Parts: sequence; structure tokens; C-alpha cells
Amino acid sequence: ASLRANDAPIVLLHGFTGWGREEMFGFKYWGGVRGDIEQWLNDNGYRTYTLAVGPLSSNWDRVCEAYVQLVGGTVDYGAAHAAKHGHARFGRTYPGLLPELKRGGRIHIIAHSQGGQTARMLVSLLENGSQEEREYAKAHNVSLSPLFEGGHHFVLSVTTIATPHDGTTLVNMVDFTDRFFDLQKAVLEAAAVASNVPYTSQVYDFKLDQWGLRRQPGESFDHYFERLKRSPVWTSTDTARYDLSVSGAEKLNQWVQASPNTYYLSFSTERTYRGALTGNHYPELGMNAFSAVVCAPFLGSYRNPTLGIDSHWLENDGIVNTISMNGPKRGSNDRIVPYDGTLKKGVWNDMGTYNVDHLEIIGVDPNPSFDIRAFYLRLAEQLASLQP
Amino acid sequence: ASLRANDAPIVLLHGFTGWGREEMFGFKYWGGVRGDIEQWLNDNGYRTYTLAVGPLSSNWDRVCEAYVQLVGGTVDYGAAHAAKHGHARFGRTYPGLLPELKRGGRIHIIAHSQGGQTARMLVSLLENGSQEEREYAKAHNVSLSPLFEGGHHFVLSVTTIATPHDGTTLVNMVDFTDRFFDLQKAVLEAAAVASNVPYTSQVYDFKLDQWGLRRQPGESFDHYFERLKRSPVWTSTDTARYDLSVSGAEKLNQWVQASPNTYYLSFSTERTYRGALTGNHYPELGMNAFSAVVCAPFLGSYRNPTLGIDSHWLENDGIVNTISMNGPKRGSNDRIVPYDGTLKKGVWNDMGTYNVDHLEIIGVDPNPSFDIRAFYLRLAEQLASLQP
Ligand SMILES: [Ca+2]
Ligand SMILES: [Ca+2]
Ligand SMILES: [Zn+2]
Ligand SMILES: [Zn+2]
Repeated sequence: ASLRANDAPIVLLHGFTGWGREEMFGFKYWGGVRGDIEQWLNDNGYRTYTLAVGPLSSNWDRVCEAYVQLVGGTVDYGAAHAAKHGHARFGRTYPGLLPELKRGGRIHIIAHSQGGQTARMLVSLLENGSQEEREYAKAHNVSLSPLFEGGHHFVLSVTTIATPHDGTTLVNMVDFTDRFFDLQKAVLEAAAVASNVPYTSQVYDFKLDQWGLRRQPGESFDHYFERLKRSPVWTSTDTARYDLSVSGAEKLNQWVQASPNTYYLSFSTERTYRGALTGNHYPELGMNAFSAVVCAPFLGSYRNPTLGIDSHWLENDGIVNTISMNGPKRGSNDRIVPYDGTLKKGVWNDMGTYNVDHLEIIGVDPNPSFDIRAFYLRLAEQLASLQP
Repeated sequence: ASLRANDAPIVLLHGFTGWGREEMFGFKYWGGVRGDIEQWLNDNGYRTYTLAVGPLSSNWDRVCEAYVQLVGGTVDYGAAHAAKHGHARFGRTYPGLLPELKRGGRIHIIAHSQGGQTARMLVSLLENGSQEEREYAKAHNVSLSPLFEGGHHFVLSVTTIATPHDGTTLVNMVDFTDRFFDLQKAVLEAAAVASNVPYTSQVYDFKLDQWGLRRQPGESFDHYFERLKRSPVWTSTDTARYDLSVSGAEKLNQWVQASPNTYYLSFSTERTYRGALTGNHYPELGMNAFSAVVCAPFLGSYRNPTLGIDSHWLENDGIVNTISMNGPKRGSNDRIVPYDGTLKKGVWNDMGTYNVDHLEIIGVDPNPSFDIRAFYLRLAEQLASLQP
């Protein structure tokens, strides 16, 4: 084995789709059709909790919501940020899953997809806060969340799985808007939830209290998504959509840097093959059907030489280009090193590339030759082994 | 399709930025980074020409310059106007793009931003002349341009695109003068022209002979613009700056009326979203960067109750308040009617609001979701269908 060297709990964080345990009739994002990842970890002695933040919201907003769900309180988005983007300053209120974070407890965050951007941004906020929010607060005389002060530190490690640290070219597809929401619908269907029914109960809450957006009594997911597509959580720059783009991701990278206090681990995925006498990449047998028909072919061919989107960008997992996943590179100075058997603090420990697609790595799409329980249990044992 | 009912060629007219086909070396105002709109219309059978008048000059001066660019001759600003504002009576001399117009036939004018004011003014002069220039000429025994005589029905239609018919609140910003010249600097840089380089060749000629202003070869645009800011083309009432203001635009609307023999079409643009609880408008992802940072915020929040500049004025395309675009209203009796399939004479046929910004709509800023070719080919086809 490795020997347990820390007792930090694990916290799970989803991407641009995702929801809590009570949502979606209980079908879990972390485990999908394969079972319940949190429960398996807990059952094996690794305390684990799950976060639910806005799937379409910006990394900043998600990071504010996460802090509040972890420590307890009302989501405070920052008076400056909120004035700039025109949404409320305050979101929902949470009991707090781990109030010991205020007195020295720490955590391990395991994040999938965009969750990896959100996790990085939370560590950077904890540590350095935000100069702009500090200055706005005193100038306008309003209160200020401790999150924007800096000098807090409570994340021992961040692990990212299939994260677009450098963006994904998928956002450059012509009909990206309609295709992105058809993807949402496909994930709904993997969970046995219909997109043409006005469910009285909520089932998938987008957490859009700040923008005043809420599914209406009598409205289906089809109709809701048509409104979301025309609303600020899709058309502004304060969105997941902007942060997912190669250029948006680079801007985030310019200010969200690795902390020397925190171990970073990265997992990459791929599920494509290289075509004959082309550099193009094509979806492998078994890739989730939606991505195989709709996303994988564009991802495996779109090039932009002027921007450095070359041959190495075409390999993908059906949603994100594989090269984007080992850690932030564009607009960043973080260091990335191949895992060599000893994890190191303050740099990206590239744990390699797995032959599994974007939704398979979380159980949402089946893949019987992928032993997902062993993957997560082994990751938990490594996290458990990190020196404090 | 529809049937063609006139042979009237199309003439393109820019706004408060704009330059000739051979200027800005090749980078075209009409088409920018997307291509060359005049060329598409020509290659698709729609005969088309391009005018280039003083970008910062008053609508009157532009109109006079436009007249002479079309029928040929030496520009004539009118002796009364010239002595009143203190600039030369005569400007440049042109061969004429369509001297045949002097003896019959017609044109369709498609004009963007302030070109729309200019087009409306040309039509009014063509049809009514100027009583004032008539009296002056007679009282002083001096010659008179046929432009001021009246009785010339050269224009079959005027289509406006993002025109500030009731003005734009941008002019009310605290540092409008400095920011306006930064806007010019930004359009230069979109064509790759630097503002700190002492270009020997003209590159972008402001066509300010009447005022004796011209950039000295080897003078940078930075330096030139500094002189323009302190010159009459920035400081007098005979300028674009004044006609683009709310009161200036109301004054123009008080005398430039819709002619009964001409079809007017307006296209409106918007690229902002409404804030959750402020009524304010905010720039959408994708809006050209200069506007999004420097202009759209002020536009989407500036109100002046005294003048009825309301919540409805806040929606914008990054340069002009959208409500200003469907046609003249402040100080006008023109009738404006939503398009219902048939274009009517002597009124404003409001063709709708498009989700495109001020520069995207002429191709100067990119927007892959906007099919700019089809937008122009459809319009041309519609203009070709008009019954004279
Ligand atoms: Ca599969
Ligand atoms: Ca754009
Ligand atoms: Zn926000
Ligand atoms: Zn003048």
C-alpha cells in the first residue's frame, strides 16, 4: 500500500452538467449508470462529500458558491463582480458541509471537466483573494466576503479529470449553441429524464438565483433551454461558455496559478483513433452516442494554425481535446511533470491518459472494460497518502 | 424568388468612420474581415458602387460631397453655409460614378450608422433644394449648385443599418472626445494600421479640405488626432459630432423629412443583455472589444429623465442606442411601420432587429454566427423588387 498520511475528506465537483444527490430522482452524476462513487469511497473508509454548483455559471460564480457550500453561509459573489455583470450580489444560503475548514481542516477536491477550472479558481481566491473586490468595498463602503481577502488556504490537493485547462475547440462549432443544449438533453436522458415534460418538481436546478432565472411552473426542459439560450447565462462573458473557450480559458490561466501549498493531479482522457492517411481523429467504438455523432468528428478535425491549434489538438474524449487536460499551459506558468511515483506540491502531476470518454469516466455512459470503482478507490488511496 | 422591377444600382455609404476602396490598403469598410460586400453584390448581378465622404464632417457636407461623387464635378457646400460656418465653399473635384443620373435613372442607397442621416439629407436636398442657399445666391449675385435648386428625384430607396436617427447617448460620456478618437484608432488597428507610425501615404483620408486640415505625411495618427480634437471639425456645430447627438439629431429630423417618392428601410442592431434587477444593459460575449469595454457600459446605463432617455434607450449595439435606429422620431413626423411583406413608399419600413454589433454588421468585427453574405444578398434582392 501507501500509508495514510492525512485525514482530509474528499469533495467531488462536477462540470458544465451536474447536480446534487437529491436531484434528478437520485441518479448520480458521480457514478451514473455504474453506481454511486461517493458511497463507494465512504464505504471504503474515505470520507467523501458532493458539491452542486451552477453548471452554466462562470468559474468565479461556481467558486463563490462552492466556498459557501463548504464553510456555510450565503453565496457572496462580490459587489464589484456583480455590478460589472449585472446579476445579484448574493445567492442562496447553505448550512456548510465542513465548518472545520474555518479552524484548520482541509480537503481534497476531485473535479471533472470544467469543475477543474472552478477548483483551481477557488484555491487562487482562498490564497490571494481579489484586489478589485477589496478596493471596491472600501470605496463604496460595503461589506466584503473573507474569500476576497486572501490568506485563507484549505485545499490540500486538487485533482482534475478531463478538464479543459486550455479550453476545448468544441465551442467553435457552427451550431454550438443548439448542440450544447442537445447535449444537456442527452445527459437528461441517460438519467431517464425527459426533456418534453413540465415536471412540477425541479429535478435539475441550474442554480441561477443570481440572474433571476428559474424553470417556471408548467415549463419543460426543452422550453427552459430555449430561454436559457437567450439569457445572460449563455450570452454574457460571465459564463461557463466563455470560460470553456480556448481564449476564455487562456484569460483564466493568466490569473489562476498553482499554489505552492497544494498538490495538483491531472487525468487525461481520449477515445478516438487516428484516421488512415489523415491526421484527423475519429470516435472509437463505444463512445457515448451523442458525442460520437455530434462532437467527436469536429473536435478530431478542426484546426487553427494561427492560434497553435495543430495536430496535437485533434485527439479527444468526445467533448474536450486531450492536450488541454494535463494542466493549464496557455497563458500560464504552472509547471507540469509526468507522474514518477512521488506526488509533488505546487505543480501538476500528470497521472497519464486513460482510454475512456468524457461521460464514461464518471459512469454516466457505460464502459464495462473500464473498472471505475478501482479507478476512484486507487485515486482516493493516493490522495490519502499525500503528506500534509 | 421574386421578380425584378427596377434596374437601380446600389450605392454604399459609411458613417463616422469609413474610407474608399483603395484606402486602408484593401481592408474594406463594407465587408472588413469577412470579404468585400460590393464585390458580392456585383458578382451576383446587383450593380453596386461605393461612396467615400468625410467621416467627421457634418451630414450637410457629406451630402454635398456625395452629390458630386455621384454626378461628377467639384463639391459645392453652398455659399451661405460656407460663410456661416467659416470653411471653403468648394472642395474636391470628381469624375462622377453615375453622371447618367443627371438625365434619368435611379439609385438605391444603403447606408450604415450616420450614413443614414446623410442619405436622408441628400434625398431632402435633391428633392427640395435649400431655400436658404437660393436666396443667398440671388441676393449676392453668386452662382448656385443644382443641388440646392430642388426637383431632382434621383433616389428610389434608402436603407439604413444601425443609424442613430434620434442620435446616440455615446456623445454624452465624460471623456467622449478622447474615447471617440480611440474608436477611430481601433478601426485602424482592425485593418492593421498602427496609430504611432508616421505613414507617408495617406492611408485614411478624412477629406477635410474645406477646413484646410490634412495629416502631414510622416505625422502619426496619434498626433493628427490630437490636432483634430482641437479643430473646427471637432468643435463646431457643422460636424458629425453634433449631428450624432440627441439634440443635434432632433434638429436634423425637424427639417429632413421622408420623401413620398422614396422607399425607406431601416435595420436595427443590438448586442447587449438586460441586467437582472437594474434595467441596465451589458455587452454580450462576442461584441467587439473596444466597444464592450469603453462604450457599451455607458450606453447601457446612462439615463436623462429631462429628455426622456429611459430604460428603453439602454439596449444598444455597442455604439448606438437601439431604439434610435428604426427611424427618425424625435422632432419628426415620419411614419414608421413594421415590415409586413410589402414595402411601402414614403414611410420607414422597419425590417427588424438583428443580434449583431455595430461593427459586425459591416464585417469589420468577426461574427461567424452571422451570415453576412446572405443578409446583403437578400437585401439587394428586396431592393431589386421595388416598383418605381
Ligand atoms: Ca461507452
Ligand atoms: Ca464579434
Ligand atoms: Zn457572476
Ligand atoms: Zn459645412
